[PDB]
Formats: sequence, C-alpha cells, structure tokens
Amino acid sequence: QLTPTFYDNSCPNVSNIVRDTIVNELRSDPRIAASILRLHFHDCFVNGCDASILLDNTTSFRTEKDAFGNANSARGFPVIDRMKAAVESACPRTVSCADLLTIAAQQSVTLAGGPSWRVPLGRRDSLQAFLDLANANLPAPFFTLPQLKDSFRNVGLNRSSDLVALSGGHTFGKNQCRFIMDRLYNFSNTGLPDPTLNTTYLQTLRGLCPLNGNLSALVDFDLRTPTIFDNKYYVNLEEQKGLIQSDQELFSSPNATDTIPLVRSFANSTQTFFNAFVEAMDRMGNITPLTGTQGQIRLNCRVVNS
Ligand code: HEM
Ligand SMILES: [Ca+2]
Ligand SMILES: [Ca+2]
Repeated sequence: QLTPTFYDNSCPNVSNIVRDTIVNELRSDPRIAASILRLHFHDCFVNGCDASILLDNTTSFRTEKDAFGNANSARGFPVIDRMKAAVESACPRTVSCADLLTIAAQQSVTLAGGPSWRVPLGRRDSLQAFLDLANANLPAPFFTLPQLKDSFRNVGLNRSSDLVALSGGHTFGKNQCRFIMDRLYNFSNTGLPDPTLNTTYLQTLRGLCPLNGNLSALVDFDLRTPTIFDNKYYVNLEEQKGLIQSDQELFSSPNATDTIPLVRSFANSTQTFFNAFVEAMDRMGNITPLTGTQGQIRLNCRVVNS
C-alpha cells in the first residue's frame, strides 16, 4: 500500500528538493511544470508509474521515448536527472525515480497555482521499458470519446471523472499545430473544419497554424490562462474552445451524456475541480506500482542498476 509518509524518516526533505529544482528551472523554461506533469501521466499509463518512461535505449529493449506519443513531444528529462542527483546527494539510494516523478508532477501543479497535497509514495523502478505498450496505451488527440474512455479503462481508470478531471492537465502547456490541422481544414475527410470548434477561435488557430505551415509550431492548450493551473480549461470547452479533438469531445461528443455534467461542474467551481483532480491524480498514481522489494531504487533514472 502506497503511503504519503514513505520518506518522512529516510528523506524528509525530498519534496522541498524537488520543488526548488522546478522553481529554478521555471525561470528559464516556463513550460517545464506542464512538461513534468505530462511525463508522470505517460509514465503511469504504461505498466504503471514505474519510471519506465525515463529509461534510455539498450540493445535488449527500446526506449518509450520513441513512442508516437513521446517522440518529439515529451520533454524535461534533463530536469528530472537534476533533481534525482540532488536527492541522491541528500539521501543516497533512497528515493525511487517513480516516486520522484510523482512528487515532481504534484509540485509542478502546485507551483503553477494548482492544489497542494501529499502524494502516496513507496513506488519502485522498473527493470525495463515498454515501447510497444506505450504505443498501444497512450491516447491520441484524434481519439473519439469512446476511444478516450477505452484508453483510461485499459489502464485501470474506469470513472468518467478520472477522464474529465485529468484532462484538466491541459489547463496549461503547449500543443503542436500538427495535432489540430485536421480540425482546422479537413476534419474526418469532410474537407471542412471540425464543427465543434468555435468559428472565431477557428480563425485564430488557422492564423497560428496555416495550411502547409510549420507543423511543429506550438500553441497554448488554454487560451484563457496559458501557464496557470486553474479551471479555465473547462470554461473553454463550454464555449467550444477546447484546443484538440479529445478536449472538446468531453463536452460535445454524442457519447458525452456522462462527461458534460462533470465539465460544467468543474467549470463552475475551482474547488470542485481541484478536489476531483487530486482524487484522480492519486488514482492514476496508484496504477500497478512495483512495491516492497519489487524492482529497484534506480540511481540513474536513465538506466537500470547493474
Ligand atoms: C485524455 C487524453 C489525452 C490526450 C489525447 C492528450 C494529448 C496531448 C497532446 C497531443 C499534447 C501535445 C504534445 C505536443 O504537441 O508535443 C499533450 C500535451 C500535454 N498534456 Fe495531454 N493528453 C491527454 C491527457 C493528459 C493528462 C491525463 C495529463 C496530465 C494529468 C496531460 C497533460 C498534458 C500537458 C501538461 C501537456 C503539455 C506538455 C508540455 O507543454 O510540455 N494530458 N497532450
Ligand atoms: Ca511506466
Ligand atoms: Ca489555465
């Protein structure tokens, strides 16, 4: 059983060390908080939160960093290396990379203005990486609501609240033009833009992502508060201003009878959203963890101990 007090005796200053690292990095990279939260998400959706995503290539297994959902997208790995080294200095061979990344995600959310809470701890590090599993398990922006639900259920998150609350992670961070080109110019081979995208916002997005333009150009997930962790993400959905297909479907999908009330509830109250987000985050952080003597306490998050 994971517990928030896991390192209260062995490394009481772990959370503080993680926080300081992120505070320092935010000065040169204001996007790092969002990037770190996403790393935790992609870690947990593949064999659980076991730091498998942090592993680099080996001749026996491929890195998850080359998965369609991570390649030329996932970032912040050097920052994780930095806090790991700092934590190793303060508490040698004590904090797992899996736990470190979980704390980093929570601290990132709080630093961005989100809720503050103590995450359950006690996770251990994987002995291998899972590229095929990452390609199969990570959801894509073009997923329909049924597919999004399937993706979450596949890893153990059955609740629509899990999906709606965790999608709130898009209240900050960036998204490449490549992922919305269809919504802007030819959605579902209709030759027309996605009808669920607000027409005024459509114009703005087309200006940022012209046809045949730079597909790697970055756009803000939340047009209201691009870098602040708040409930504005849901207010956007209510106005048909969700950026990617998977965002807007939470409010507009024919299958959204169960998610619409959640979107509204989170848009109506910051407290309701924050509570639901913490609840969902801890549930996601509880996905098939290695505990006790299973796995290791990786010293270098990029490689298995030898
Ligand atoms: C529900 C399905 C989801 C899909 C299909 C999805 C898809 C995406 C895509 C397409 C990007 C843009 C990547 C890029 O352009 O490089 C992204 C970024 C991001 N996602 Fe999601 N996401 C989902 C759920 C989540 C969840 C559950 C969280 C965390 C609680 C999360 C947090 C983020 C953050 C913070 C970013 C910004 C990262 C950065 O700017 O570096 N996402 N997501
Ligand atoms: Ca993992
Ligand atoms: Ca925001």
